Parts: sequence; structure tokens; C-alpha cells
Amino acid sequence: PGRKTNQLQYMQNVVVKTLWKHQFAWPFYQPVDAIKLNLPDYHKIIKNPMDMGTIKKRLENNYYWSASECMQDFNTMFTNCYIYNKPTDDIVLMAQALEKIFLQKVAQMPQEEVEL
Amino acid sequence: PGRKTNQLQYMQNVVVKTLWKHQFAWPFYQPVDAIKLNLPDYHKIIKNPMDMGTIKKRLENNYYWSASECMQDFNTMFTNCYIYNKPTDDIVLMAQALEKIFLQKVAQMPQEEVEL
Repeated sequence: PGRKTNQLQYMQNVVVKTLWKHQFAWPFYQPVDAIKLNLPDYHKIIKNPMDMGTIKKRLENNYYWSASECMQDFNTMFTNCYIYNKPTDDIVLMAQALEKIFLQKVAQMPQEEVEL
Repeated sequence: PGRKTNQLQYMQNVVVKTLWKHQFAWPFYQPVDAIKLNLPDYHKIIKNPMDMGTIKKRLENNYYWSASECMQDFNTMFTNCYIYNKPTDDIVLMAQALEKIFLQKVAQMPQEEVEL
């Protein structure tokens, strides 16, 4: 049961918008294709895949009841990357840089969630 | 095997140093590994592989006799990428940007090659 809230509008028009523009965001635009990319254990490890394109479409179609759910999807996206990849891989550093911006934006979000 | 020349020193400390720091250079730091990257037709199509890491190592180990060899290795690297990939692939647009900077620095290289 979705919902439109001040916070979900902020997730869509500030958080996703800002991250999409970042030069490190492109590995996260689409779901990880483990066969195309030769990642044969990916779905054995990552059972809850998530990507920013999915998050964007979920916001655009009022999938979420609360911005907390959208923040959880972002956390799943980042942590899936942290788990699957090795602690020193470039993609982990890219994810960490995007998560830093994500947390900076979340900190400026309206702290009270109200339906529109 | 090789020697020091003013043009090779320029290739190392101007051309390669600049290109190595460029935002688009990272796909060219290492030989294309057609096994790890799942490129089963790469060596069918590309018979003379080259990459910037190999070029940089060759300069550091005084492998080259003349800068003409180093410039041709860059040409082979870039040309291979255009032969293998689609003109719409992002890697080809990255190669284009890098090749323009390469030719810019080449134009300002010392025009007469002397041994150092």
C-alpha cells in the first residue's frame, strides 16, 4: 500500500536525482546481470538484489509507504556491493563515495514524514 | 633492448603521466583478460593486444629504442578498442577522449629525437 509523502518526494527529487548525476553511479543504474558479467556466485550470495534504477521506478510509481522503506532499499544496494565484492575493489570505494553523499542528503531531509 | 631519448622521456613524464591520471584511463591500465572478462571472441579479432600499463612498464624498463615505438603502441591500443567494440560503447568514447589528449601532447613533443 503505497503513499506519497514529503520525505518520499525528497528521496525522488533530491536523493536519486543527485546520486544519478554522480560519475560513480553508473554501475548501479541497472540490476547486476551475473551471467553477462561473469559473476557465477552472485545470486548465491546476493539474494535481495537492488539497484538505483529499481529504486527510481519504485518512487515514480508510489511503491513505498514511507521513505524509510526507500532508505532500506538504498542500504541494500550499497551493502550488496560491500558484501559481494572484495574489501579493496574500486567498486566498493565508488559505493562508499555514493553512500557518503546519500547520507549527506538524508541528513537534510524533512525529519517529519507527512502524506501530501 | 632500448635506450633513453628526449622523446621517450617526454612520453613517460608528460604523455603517460597525464593519461594515467585521466578519469577515463582505467579500462586501459591492464591487458584485456578475455577469460576473466568473458570475451570469447577478443583474441579472434585482436591479434596485437596493447594496454597503457604495458606501455608504462616498457618506458620504465627502457624497453623502447625510439619514441616512434611508444606512439605506435598507443595507436595499436586505441585502434584495437575501436575494432573490437561498437561505436556506441562508452569504452570507445573514453578511448576517443584519451586519444585526443595523447595527440595534443604528441604535437608538443620535441621534434628531433636524441639519445640521453
